[PDB]
Amino acid sequence: LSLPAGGKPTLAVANLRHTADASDVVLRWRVEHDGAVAASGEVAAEGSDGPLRAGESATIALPAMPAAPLGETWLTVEAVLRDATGWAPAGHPLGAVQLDLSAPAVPTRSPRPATPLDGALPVSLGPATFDAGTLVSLAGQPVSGPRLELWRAPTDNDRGAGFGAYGPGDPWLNSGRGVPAPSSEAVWKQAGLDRLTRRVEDVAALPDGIRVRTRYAAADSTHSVAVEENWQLDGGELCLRIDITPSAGWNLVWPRIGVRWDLPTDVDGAAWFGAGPRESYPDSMHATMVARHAASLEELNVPYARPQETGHRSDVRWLELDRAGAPWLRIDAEPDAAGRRPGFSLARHTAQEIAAAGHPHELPTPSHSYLYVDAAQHGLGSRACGPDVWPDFALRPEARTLKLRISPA
Amino acid sequence: ADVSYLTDQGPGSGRRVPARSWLHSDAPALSLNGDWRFRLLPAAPGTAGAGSVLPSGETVEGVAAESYDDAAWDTLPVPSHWVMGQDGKYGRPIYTNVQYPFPIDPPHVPDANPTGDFRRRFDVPAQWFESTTAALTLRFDGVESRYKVWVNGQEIGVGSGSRLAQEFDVSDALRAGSNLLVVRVHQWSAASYLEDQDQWWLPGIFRDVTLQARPAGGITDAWLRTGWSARSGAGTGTIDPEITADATAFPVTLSVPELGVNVTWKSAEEVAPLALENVEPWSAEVPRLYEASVSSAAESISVRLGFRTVRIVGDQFLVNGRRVVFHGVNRHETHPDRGRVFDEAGAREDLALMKRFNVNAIRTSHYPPHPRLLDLADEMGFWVILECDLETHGFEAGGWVENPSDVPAWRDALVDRMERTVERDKNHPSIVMWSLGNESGTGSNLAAMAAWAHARDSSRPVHYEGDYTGAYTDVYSRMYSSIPETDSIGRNDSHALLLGCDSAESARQRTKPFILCEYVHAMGNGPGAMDQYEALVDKYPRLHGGFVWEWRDHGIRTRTAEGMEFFAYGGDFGEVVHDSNFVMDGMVLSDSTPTPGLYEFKQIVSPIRLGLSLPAGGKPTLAVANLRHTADASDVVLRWRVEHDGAVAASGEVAAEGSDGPLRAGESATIALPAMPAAPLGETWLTVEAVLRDATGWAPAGHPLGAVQLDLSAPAVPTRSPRPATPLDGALPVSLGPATFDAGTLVSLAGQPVSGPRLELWRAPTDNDRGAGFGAYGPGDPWLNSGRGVPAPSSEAVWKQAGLDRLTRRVEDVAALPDGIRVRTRYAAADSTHSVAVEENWQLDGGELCLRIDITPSAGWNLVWPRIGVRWDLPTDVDGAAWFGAGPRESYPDSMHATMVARHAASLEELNVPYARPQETGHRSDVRWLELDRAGAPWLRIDAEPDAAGRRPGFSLARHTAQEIAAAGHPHELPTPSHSYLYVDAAQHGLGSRACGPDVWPDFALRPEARTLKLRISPA
Amino acid sequence: LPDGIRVRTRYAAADSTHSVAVEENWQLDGGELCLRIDITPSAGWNLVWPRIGVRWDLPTDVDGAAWFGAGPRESYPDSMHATMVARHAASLEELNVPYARPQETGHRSDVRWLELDRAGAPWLRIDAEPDAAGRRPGFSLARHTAQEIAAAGHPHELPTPSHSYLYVDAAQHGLGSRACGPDVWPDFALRPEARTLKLRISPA
Ligand SMILES: [Cl-]
Ligand SMILES: [Cl-]
Ligand SMILES: [Mg+2]
Ligand code: NA
Ligand code: NA
Repeated sequence: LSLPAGGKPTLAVANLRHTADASDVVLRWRVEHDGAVAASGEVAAEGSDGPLRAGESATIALPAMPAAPLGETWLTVEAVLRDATGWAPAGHPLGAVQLDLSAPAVPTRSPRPATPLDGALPVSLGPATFDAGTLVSLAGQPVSGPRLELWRAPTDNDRGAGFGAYGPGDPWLNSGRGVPAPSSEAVWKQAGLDRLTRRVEDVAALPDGIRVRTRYAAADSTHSVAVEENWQLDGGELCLRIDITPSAGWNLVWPRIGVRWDLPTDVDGAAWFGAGPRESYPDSMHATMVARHAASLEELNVPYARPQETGHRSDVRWLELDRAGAPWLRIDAEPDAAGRRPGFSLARHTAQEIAAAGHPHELPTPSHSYLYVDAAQHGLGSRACGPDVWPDFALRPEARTLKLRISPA
Repeated sequence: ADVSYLTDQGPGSGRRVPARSWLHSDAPALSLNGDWRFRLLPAAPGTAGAGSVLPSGETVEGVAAESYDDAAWDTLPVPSHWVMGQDGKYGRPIYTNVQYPFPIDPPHVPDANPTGDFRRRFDVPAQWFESTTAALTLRFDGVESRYKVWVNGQEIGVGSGSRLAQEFDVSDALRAGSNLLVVRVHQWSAASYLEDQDQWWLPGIFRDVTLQARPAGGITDAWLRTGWSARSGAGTGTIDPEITADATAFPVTLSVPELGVNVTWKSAEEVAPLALENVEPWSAEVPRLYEASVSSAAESISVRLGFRTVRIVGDQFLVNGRRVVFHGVNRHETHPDRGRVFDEAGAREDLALMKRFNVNAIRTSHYPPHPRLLDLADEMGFWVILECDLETHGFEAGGWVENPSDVPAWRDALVDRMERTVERDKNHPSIVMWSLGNESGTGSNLAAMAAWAHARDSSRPVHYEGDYTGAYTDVYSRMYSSIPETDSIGRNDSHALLLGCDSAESARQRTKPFILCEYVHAMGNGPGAMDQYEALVDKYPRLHGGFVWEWRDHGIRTRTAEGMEFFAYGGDFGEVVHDSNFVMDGMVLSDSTPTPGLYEFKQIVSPIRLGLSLPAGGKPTLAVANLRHTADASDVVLRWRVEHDGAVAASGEVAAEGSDGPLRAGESATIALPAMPAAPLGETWLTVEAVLRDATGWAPAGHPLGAVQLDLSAPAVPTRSPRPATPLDGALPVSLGPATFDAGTLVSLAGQPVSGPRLELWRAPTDNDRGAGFGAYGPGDPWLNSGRGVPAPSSEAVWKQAGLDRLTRRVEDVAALPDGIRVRTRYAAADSTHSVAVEENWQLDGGELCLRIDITPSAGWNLVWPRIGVRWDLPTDVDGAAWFGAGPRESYPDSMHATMVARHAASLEELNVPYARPQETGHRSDVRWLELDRAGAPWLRIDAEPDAAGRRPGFSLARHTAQEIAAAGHPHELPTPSHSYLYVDAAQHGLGSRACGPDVWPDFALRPEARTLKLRISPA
Repeated sequence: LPDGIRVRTRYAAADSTHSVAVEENWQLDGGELCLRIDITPSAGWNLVWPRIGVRWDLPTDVDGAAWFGAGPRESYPDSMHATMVARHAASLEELNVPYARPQETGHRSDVRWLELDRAGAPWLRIDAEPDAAGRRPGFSLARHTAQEIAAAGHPHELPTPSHSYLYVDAAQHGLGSRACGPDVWPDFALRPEARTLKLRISPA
């Protein structure tokens, strides 16, 4: 899909089949405004002489689709089978593509950075309650956090060491076999990434807010990550900026950069606008659409035979957490200076507990639900048997900012 | 008395006022500039190693007291540096590049710590104490380094951040009538660790000291954040105002008369964004400003609005929706008499000179300039990278251990520096990037500066070249990356590792816009490669150009013990540690003379790119491309001329037009010029220049932007050389036309005593010839090892080891020819097994004196040669030359773009460039003929024939040998001339930039070869 | 201090991260002036050191010395065989060798005590106590500093003297023959170490 300067949305179609023409296929399109269908239709897959032949390409101009003045406008086109076969229903999708047609972004105006004040800390800020600067509840429910996390429950590929690692050299050298190296899990454990400790440097009032500065580091390590939270009320909304600024020494792939919130166990589902419906990671984004999505815990997370990282939803505009069936908390996320959006995961156990379990049935009975809001996740690759994560999708140490607005749903 | 303030790592102390803009306000104000009472102490009072620094009976901070008697004290101008303009009375400047001039022991500084006490009386109007005034503010725009302030004996506070503004609240200390201000300034402090810029160390109160009376219900700060997007017609402007003021200030009115805006806000809550139709955008090419004011009943602020929007989209740096290519320079305030003290008239002229050489951007290396400079950049049109005052480069050698950038004790200080940088200058449209500082490694504190800037100002990206892995910056910035590495950065099919990065970090840096924050190091004779870097920018959209290091030489005017004036550099002031002439690394000399390297820059970065060709049977065809960011080419005229052996035969003008009127930015066109038939004899050259039709604030009408030539000459007629002759027995000739010989030795030419020719391989080494940072390019494929070369000594080291500066001449034989003479000689250094054979065949051929010189090296020579040429020793009254060839300025194999083939003429002072350290200069290339003059009167002509390969020689004329020049550290150290020396060079080595940057690119490097000169010599 | 003074100083070159801490304890003990100097280098020093000592700046009329220790001529760790322990005396001219190129010369080793004279008249006496390892200091008396000497190509290029300089060295580097031959044999080469000087200073 493309939008030629001055034109209409233009659909390129290539029939990549070996023999069959595209007569069994119909192309269905929809335009959605913030996830809701505003217009839709369907076109036949035709070439220069009837149905698009095996090995033939064509282009089709679709109807004009003016951008909605506010919010986001997305075009999706899906190739589907017209008729049922012995193995699929009529309307079975073969594959899809999207085109962002959104009107120019209206950035939210963030609160000005504020000088800390002497004096008492606020007890409540909108839906948040604090005890001596420690978050204790959000929107009527007990909640702890945010807590920096770098650890993720290692994937099978994070545990692999057959192929070499791509980090240390040009990946095009050595026949693309990488540089002999320990597994990612081995280096992460050796760095103590699974056992970071939190130390409070200082807590201070802001005008209509609170600033908390913390420093995270593993026992027996010289490396650290400073974290600063600025909670501010801005026009009745609770704004939270979190700046994460690592020390200089860090020289390994990081599994993730995010913060964890500890929630009641009855927080059991989420809705979001962003990539979905399933989990996605930097080198695994093709089967995603930007739309409105919703899932319970069991739909969010894949029950892989060995418990590991699962369930990350990328490129999130907003999420809404459901509790005992009903909407409870809304988090809006603003893109950072580089236009990057965070992701989230919702889990019944911490990444440390998951990493410890050999099978799902070996996990303890849950005491919390955990929300991870991730600025970044490492790619997946296939190093259990095959190439490491391709360098473009590999996470190395970096400073990140999360810009959140938190409200009762 | 507590002197812990001297080593404190915090931002400063006392009655500090929150950082805000430098604003043009009508609030009552007065300047405290003038001649203050001053004394210099050798140490900081009250420190452990300063037990008896003060006069008997004076207490550590007694100087502050209103009762203190300073009647006998000298006075010192404020603003100034105490080490400048005083004949050394209070010490001298100290130059270091990277090394700190004190032990690396943070936060401690030496006991020998020049400390200046300043005392000033001044009057404050009684009116300033009326209820119409809410507060009284004392402002320091610049003090090096840390200082403590007392007013009427009360301690007010301590400042840090030498090039950053600091305001203090003196409301409670001042009185109506006469007041006292005392400032104690230390040269060294904990702040000096944060200020290791490559420049002179210059203590003192070097920017303005002022008082302002803050109006009750005034506006403390405003930020009129502007934006622009394209429409039909002019386009749409936006203002997103931020007003910092008390509730009593409202109503506040924003007025922009030209745009018809007059908006009154009745409370803080009404202050809101506005969109304005028919707004012309601001850019460096077209710096359109709109006058505006923001006022309450009590105070009016005048702003000039430039509407422009900066956006990064993937790897593109856009302003107003179009990619910006930076043709910039690194600049800081510099003056041989005044140091870093600002002078508006001088600054305007400086920026005008930049514009005349096609500079469109300035990086403020490596701290904010005087705030007034930014008004000039807004008005004259430069893209600006405004850089915070931070450089900890000296921590590198010890592996960055204790680097303030990653030490928590310094964090508050570093973030405060960024806050003061951003707040002062946030209103200026010329600023399109904030920079965190320079060469300070990496660390959590640098990332915290970036996080603060991002939180405060989303309108401008964050630049910092020490962020090699791209952990917290929005652009990828490098300094002196080679051509191979820069190519690797710009291209989309390379996963090669970049400096300091693993493969993932290298990939992420390639996702951002790229700039060279420093490149083509301009020190001495050079740089080469500017064309190679520009060709990468042409080729790869990710590459956005760069900033030359640097604009000006920083020479300090001083006198020898005998009273001879000169520009001093590092070490000339008796420094213990110093970095010599590395402070002399500008495109412009200390007296403001543009060097040949600046003319080369100008041509290469011309906004109107010209090409010439002659299609078979067609007419001369001119290709024209408008490479500008926004402006069409209506201001430009294309002037052509054809010259027959240098003399104009025909000329004309052509408009730069595209498909629809004037050639638009980004548009290309071709135009057939008139037919220009070749002269049947001699050479015919077409020159086309792009010139400004009309005058600007900074240039006259007809100011050239760039040029191109095309050779249209008739096929060459090769001259008939005398047949090689067999030598005869018997008497040598004495007289061969204009030459006279004594027993085969030349003694005169055309009535004047002359010696020669003498083979010469030595040249007086350029600063680049003396560099050894990057490796040399000879021993390997230059595209390997990221273009970093092979580690190796400097060219000068290998030349001296080989004895190239001390070749000896041995005559093998001398023989008569029929109407001539043959001389065979052999050249070699003492203790060397290598040699060069030289044969001279002088022959009269139809009454013309022909000289063929064949230079045939032995086999074992394995190093670069500086030159291959012959030297002639002439009378000192030989003092000018005319030639037909490349000119009018010196040129070298990797620096030929700003030359034209034509007839040129120059005296000795015009021929040779007075570089701060004497070195190779003055070579004129591609010479057809040269004529030497004796005080304007033509004396000797030499015609040169091209060799078998079509190569033409060049020449230089000098007052001293290459050997004497090489031995002199400054021009004034050269002896009184006893000869003029003509060097006729078959070859010269290229320039490169190895003093800091790549070696000479291999295509332009001189390696041992045999060469022939074919000359005809006649009286002129 | 009770009947004394303690001075703590730190020595380091510009642009260096290394340093040497020095503590002086001056204490009157039974009418005698005792001075203990403890020299304690930082960790990273990784090169041979020329000497470890202290310099005193004196009037130019201090122009001779008597001592009890090794003599009568200069001696260094790898050049001790022609010394005898005895009472010796020398003028400046007899103390220092005029080598064609001015360099280190004049070090007297294994000193129990030294007396400085002004025109033959004894002025100052310094007694040195052996350190914990039994090591004794040495001394040199010079008309110029080691820096000034290093800078001069010939004796006649030195400036008119403005002081006499006494160096009391805990250690000197050996001599070897590296201008053409083996380096100093390791047994005699000086590497960074902490040293103490224990002195008693009196009028002679
Ligand atoms: Cl913890
Ligand atoms: Cl000779
Ligand atoms: Mg130059
Ligand atoms: Na410096
Ligand atoms: Na420099």
